[PDB]
Amino acid sequence: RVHEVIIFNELGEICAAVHMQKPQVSPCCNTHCSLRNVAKIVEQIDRAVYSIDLAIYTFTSLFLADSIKRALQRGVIIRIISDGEMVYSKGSQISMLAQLGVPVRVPITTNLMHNKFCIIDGFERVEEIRLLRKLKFMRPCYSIVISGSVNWTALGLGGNWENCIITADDKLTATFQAEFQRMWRAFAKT
Amino acid sequence: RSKREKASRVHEVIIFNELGEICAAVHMRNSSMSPCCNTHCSLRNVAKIVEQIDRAVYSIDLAIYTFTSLFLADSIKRALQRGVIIRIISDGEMVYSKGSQISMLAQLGVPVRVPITTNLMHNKFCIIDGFERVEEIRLLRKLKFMRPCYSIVISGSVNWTALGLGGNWENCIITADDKLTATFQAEFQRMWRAFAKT
Ligand SMILES: [Zn+2]
Ligand SMILES: [Zn+2]
Repeated sequence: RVHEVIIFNELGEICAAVHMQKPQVSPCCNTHCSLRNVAKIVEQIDRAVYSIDLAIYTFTSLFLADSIKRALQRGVIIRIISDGEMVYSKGSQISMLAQLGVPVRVPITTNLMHNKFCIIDGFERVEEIRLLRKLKFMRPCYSIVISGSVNWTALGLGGNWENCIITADDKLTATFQAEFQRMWRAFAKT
Repeated sequence: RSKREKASRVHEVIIFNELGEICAAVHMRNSSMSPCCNTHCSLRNVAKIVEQIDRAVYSIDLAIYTFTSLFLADSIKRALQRGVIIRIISDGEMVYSKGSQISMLAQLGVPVRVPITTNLMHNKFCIIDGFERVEEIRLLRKLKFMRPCYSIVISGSVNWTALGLGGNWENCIITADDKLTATFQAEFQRMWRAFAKT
């Protein structure tokens, strides 16, 4: 199953001349290709069956916003937790997603919501959806978490030294999903 | 049963949140004469991080955006005194900040490298006794063996901040997972060679 660290660094665009539903990333020889890194994140979103719970500090990426928009159109249930200062700042894709009907919650606080992760089809959350829809069987799926230092922004995805882990590890995915459920109930609706 | 032993090694997510200090009074009462029942105890979270640093045998390679915590800096100094080789990669701007402990550690002889760019060095990971690094040290010291050790990586959104700059929602993973520790150690090695002193 999936289990790798995505590394962003200064070599991320040395293959720019080659690259010159998104992104569409033609093959290159650059191990550190930033476009490939973004594509790997999008691919996990493209694979979401039932739920995506996203806790993020800043989110401006068109490619990533588009992948979430497609998940909505497939019937995936999306919830977003963010920082109240950034959540509707200029360029925030969270504004756009809220307009489409995605629920958003933020803490009332002077501190920063800097806990950045996305849990796809978390077991606990898929089970909750199963109950709320009164179903007995679900289509096959498995939990995936994406988490690390990176924000879904121009600098985060196309400039900074950053990393994120993508993993199906049962213990990690379960812990992140649990903290999302806890934050969801504790935070303020927008 | 050897594999069970490996599986019992650290592999968990440390989460800081708004409940990190709800147990403050419990600790104070303890102190007047610590354990508490708070799952989210910020003091326990910090202890768990320092526990890994205190176990370092040979190397600590730290790639960090901002480092203002005195408590964590002291754990690094203790490791230095045990003979651990410490290296620091940081952000080119934040390394100049007043609260930064990097300057202090530099004065103790810790080498520091930063990128020469505008963009942020926004990694926040620490590799302890990384296989590729400990083997490098063995070879450089022309030794035929090393003491027992195993790799641990600490990484996430957590910055090593002074209490006065804390209270955020943040996480970090602490794991001995072979694939994860190897990948982080490899990027540290690469950045070390790529970057510049001061
Ligand atoms: Zn490329
Ligand atoms: Zn406590």
